[PDB]
Amino acid sequence: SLPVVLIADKLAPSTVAALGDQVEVRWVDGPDRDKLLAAVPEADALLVRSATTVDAEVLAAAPKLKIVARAGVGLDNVDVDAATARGVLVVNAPTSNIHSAAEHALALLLAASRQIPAADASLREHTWKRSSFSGTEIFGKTVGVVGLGRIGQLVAQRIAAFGAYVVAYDPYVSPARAAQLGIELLSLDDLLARADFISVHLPKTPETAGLIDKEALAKTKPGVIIVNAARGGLVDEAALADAITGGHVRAAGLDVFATEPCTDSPLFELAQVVVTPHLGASTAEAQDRAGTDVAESVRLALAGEFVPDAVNVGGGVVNEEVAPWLDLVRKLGVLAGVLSDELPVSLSVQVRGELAAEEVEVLRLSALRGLFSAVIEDAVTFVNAPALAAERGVTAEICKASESPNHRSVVDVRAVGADGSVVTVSGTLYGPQLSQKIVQINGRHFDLRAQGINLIIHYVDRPGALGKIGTLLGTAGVNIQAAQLSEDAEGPGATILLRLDQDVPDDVRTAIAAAVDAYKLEVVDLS
Amino acid sequence: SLPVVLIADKLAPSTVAALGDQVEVRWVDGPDRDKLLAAVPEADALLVRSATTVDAEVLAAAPKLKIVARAGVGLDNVDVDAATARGVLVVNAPTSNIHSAAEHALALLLAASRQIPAADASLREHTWKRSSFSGTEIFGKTVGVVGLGRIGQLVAQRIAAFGAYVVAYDPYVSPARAAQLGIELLSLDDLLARADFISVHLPKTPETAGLIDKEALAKTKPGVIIVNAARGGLVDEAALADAITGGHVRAAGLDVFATEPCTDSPLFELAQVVVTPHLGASTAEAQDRAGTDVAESVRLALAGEFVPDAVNVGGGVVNEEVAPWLDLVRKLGVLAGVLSDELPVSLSVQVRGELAAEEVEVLRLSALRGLFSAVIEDAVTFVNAPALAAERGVTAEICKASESPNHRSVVDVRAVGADGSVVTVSGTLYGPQLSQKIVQINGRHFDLRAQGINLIIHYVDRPGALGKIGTLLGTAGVNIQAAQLSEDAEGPGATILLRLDQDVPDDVRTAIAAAVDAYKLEVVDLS
Amino acid sequence: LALLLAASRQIPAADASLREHTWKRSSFSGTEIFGKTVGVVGLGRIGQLVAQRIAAFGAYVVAYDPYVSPARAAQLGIELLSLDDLLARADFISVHLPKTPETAGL
Amino acid sequence: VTVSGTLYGPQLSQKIVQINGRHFDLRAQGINLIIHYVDRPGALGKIGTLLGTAGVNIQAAQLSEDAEGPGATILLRLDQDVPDDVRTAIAAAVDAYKLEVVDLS
Repeated sequence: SLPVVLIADKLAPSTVAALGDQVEVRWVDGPDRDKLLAAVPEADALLVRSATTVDAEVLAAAPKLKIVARAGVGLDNVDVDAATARGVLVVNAPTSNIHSAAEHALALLLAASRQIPAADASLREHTWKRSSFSGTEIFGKTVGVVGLGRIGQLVAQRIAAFGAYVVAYDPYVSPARAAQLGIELLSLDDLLARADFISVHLPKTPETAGLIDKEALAKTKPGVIIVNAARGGLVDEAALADAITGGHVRAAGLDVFATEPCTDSPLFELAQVVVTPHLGASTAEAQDRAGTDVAESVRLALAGEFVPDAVNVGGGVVNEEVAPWLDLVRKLGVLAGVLSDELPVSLSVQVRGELAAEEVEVLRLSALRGLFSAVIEDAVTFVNAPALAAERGVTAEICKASESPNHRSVVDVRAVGADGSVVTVSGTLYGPQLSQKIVQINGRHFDLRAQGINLIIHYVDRPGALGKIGTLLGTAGVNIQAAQLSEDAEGPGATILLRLDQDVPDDVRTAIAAAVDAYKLEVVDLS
Repeated sequence: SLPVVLIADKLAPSTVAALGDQVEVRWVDGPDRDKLLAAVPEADALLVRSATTVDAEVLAAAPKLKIVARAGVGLDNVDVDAATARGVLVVNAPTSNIHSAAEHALALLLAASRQIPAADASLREHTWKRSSFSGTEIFGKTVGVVGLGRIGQLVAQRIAAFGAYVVAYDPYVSPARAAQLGIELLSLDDLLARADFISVHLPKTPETAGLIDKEALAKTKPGVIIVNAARGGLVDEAALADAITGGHVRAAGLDVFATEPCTDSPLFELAQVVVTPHLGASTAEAQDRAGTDVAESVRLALAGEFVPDAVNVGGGVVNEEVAPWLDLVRKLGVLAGVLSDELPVSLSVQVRGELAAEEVEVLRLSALRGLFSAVIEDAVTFVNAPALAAERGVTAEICKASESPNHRSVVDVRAVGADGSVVTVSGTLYGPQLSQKIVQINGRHFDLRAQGINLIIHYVDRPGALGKIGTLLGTAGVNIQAAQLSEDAEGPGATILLRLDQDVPDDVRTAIAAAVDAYKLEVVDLS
Repeated sequence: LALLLAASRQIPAADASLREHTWKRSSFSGTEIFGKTVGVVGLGRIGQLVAQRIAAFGAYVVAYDPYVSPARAAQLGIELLSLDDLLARADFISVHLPKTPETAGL
Repeated sequence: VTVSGTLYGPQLSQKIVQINGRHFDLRAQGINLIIHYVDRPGALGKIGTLLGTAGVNIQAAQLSEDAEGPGATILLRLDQDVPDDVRTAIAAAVDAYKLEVVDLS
């Protein structure tokens, strides 16, 4: 009895030939709800593009669904939580648009530097205004790449062949990886100061949103050309218009908008700003690749094989014993990354005690997901480790030990720095509810909920420090839910971790740092 | 017509079952020269242990030989040069003895700490001298591992479960790799000062020979127990005896001797020194593994597949266009390693110009072989990259570019540091003789033979520096064959590289460093 | 552990042959521990410590001690067995004071 | 006498790359001292010492050994000219077959 693969959006049979001859492939008009709901009961797999919405209704109606595959990068049209909730593997095609997007960033940079649209318009109005235009030459210039994921990397490679010097800002690429690319890693401030061109290649996360605001725009070089074909809003639209109009930034190119569909932007009134309706992946080659990618993911998944491009966890993929640990270990990765001075070159995950008897490779992926959350979009839960290692230069391993010193099971995440220094964070689960607990940081033991807004301070001025901190926080109106503090075993230092009911305003953070003479002050949300 | 695999030493059919049913396996008495020479003409592969000598005579007599496989680690009984000379792949079983050797190091450490042989002897002489003995407890002690290759790593893992703290000396393991192992990397001087136990796990290279001499022995902790089951002579035998007799080192264990067979060592007159006749790999399990390893290498090799455990280059393995580049690129790796402040985390090999059209992956291996020469034994030419990466923490990649700026072909080796700093060295070949030339170091261009003893100096005091250096060298009687020197483009520094006809005595090196205020002074042999 | 290794690699005999200035290398053949199954008879504290040191050699550990905490045993990496099953499966055996002294047998 | 040059890189920098079968890569600019002499221990030392003693700074230098012979050949780019008497002393100090100074601006 051949497995049924239901295609609910416009993917050609040829596009999806990677599926074997071992499946029955059917098509449905996905956007038509009645049709979809009638066709899906029999489906073992469902492929979709962007037009079909794979909500809970669809899922409830598909009792033998094993995979939802989105032929694209976004997951807006799929409820991944509901799919995980029902043991359905969700997959996308995460690298299918990279060349088309890189090429479009370059397209936009050149189109802005040489005013292609306006010039084309003048000739289109049957006049010859050659004398009016003045372009900007790329050769010899410095180009700032803000975000060095896959696409930012391709843009740097292409722009470098124009004879431009490439610098980048990305706290999430190792220095050795950047050096292998022949790219100079910079603070954002230094990139701003130095760059004649800026191309943004960040994901949208609240760490990222409106990164380049007016404050940032004012630090750039006069004459900068700035391109964003990444995510709407990374560059503050109104601040750009201001800077464009004022003359300070010569030109810009945008493919994405704070909200789209966008038809009313003031930027649309500015000639020196080239704009395209989110076309970065609007390419036959990218749409075909999205399809052949996802056709292979669906093959592997039906072959009981391992699915690299998986986005979540669904099925036998993970035991009931292990499953609750995924989220805890993700939080340990977040924590180890925050407590680290810079990006670790690797994570060692040690699994000890009873849990060590389980199959726990997924825990290695959780740690990495946590470490990299600032550059990962929420829907995704799994990330491709080999790709992460090759793209960003960071690896993870798992080690097991039969014995856990205190709790019946503990997981330790060791974040190791290029200089051989190590940051260690541990958690357990226990109890009828399996509450997640952080139980160690760097040789100090305690028992704190792995949840909420946590403030962590390493500091040097000790006496009355508890009072100073709690008094500043409480004057700011901030509740302190739980706390852990200890004076360092060796040295003048001390450390404290507090769970708060809200974030800490910057001025008050500055006040606290000043009050106890902090060398490290961080606020991390563990929810 | 089934391929013939000739076994010339004592390997059982079962040991070699990894060979398919697609081969004819025959046996011969290898040590019997007449038999061997009569049997080998028909052989496609030859497996050997240690008793058969595979010299040029054997090779000349075996016209269709494709592989010589040594079931073991050593290659003393095989002329690898002659085999390469005739296009014969040589293979060993490089990891077959690691567990037996680690276990034997531990065996020797315990046997020495608790005086097992002497005690066993007293009971063997039918007396009870319990009151006479006094052992040393490992728990809580610091153990110094000198050399952190595979075996030193296993010893550290086993000794750590005894509750010992582990430190190591190895300039050829990254700090991040050591930190992943939970091992503290130390200067040799600091290891000496700190260690209650010392286990040596170096290869024999002239970088290594007699490493632990009297000077070193005198820096150790009073009461040290020292074990060498690595290579004869790493610990100076007479200096040990002195230190043992004098009482400063309490006990030692040795499995290997400056020259063996060894029957007359003074150490044999010392009870507090446990000795074994090179037994580290004398185990059925290790001999069986050596065989099953090598049986698989021979399978892969006959299957036209890739042979990880290859020791040299033989056959189609490498084009005639590429072949001469192997040795040059090895020398670039040596050079990039010497010019580096510490071990690079990776090597980027850039191949540019005409050579870029060739298949050049082997060049990546050459670079690594060069970088690691101080811990690689001469016979080996190829090393296993994946194993090197996992064991020591260093990787290599190849990049091609159509264009070479000046020479028709150039290879650049970029040694990248964990901090993102980069050392670059380039060479070409050209001419009827294809002479090997070093043509660039860190953005400075020149044309110097890649051969002989080269002295390299980075220094800060510039005027008359050429005179100072050449005068010191020539007063020492040292001829200067060739030279390259330039004042840094930016900064107070300058650099010079000289080819000399001999090494530079330490005092004179000290004098030169002092004379020009050097910050880096190195002497490397590129022959 | 010292004795187990000395018996495995015939250390005392090997050392003696050198002391009488002979090179008897070809006379010796040891037993590798890695991957082997080690039986611990009795799990008083010293036995437990032995199990742990042994496991680091990559050996599987089984033990006989019907009064030890099963949970402690599993934390030590130990598979608990009847003595019959231990004798059947063991490549190495180390005998130890049991958890319940001294009704240990022979 | 044979002299060879090439141009390469983004600036197209002019390089002297050969004199009489010996290879170099030196900018075709400034004052350059060329010496062909008898390699003895001490020889490069004496050249350097005399130049330094005279206050003549060396910007770059490259020496190569002859393919077959007692000789060696060096090119030094200098920050100023070398007085006659100093050229003579240099020549004597090393039994030079040839010693010349050329402005390559």
